[PDB]
Amino acid sequence: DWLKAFYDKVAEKLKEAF
Repeated sequence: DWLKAFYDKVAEKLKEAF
């Protein structure tokens, strides 16, 4: 579940970025 966690966490950082 930590991975489902790194997934949304990756789209969040990339969301702010661009």
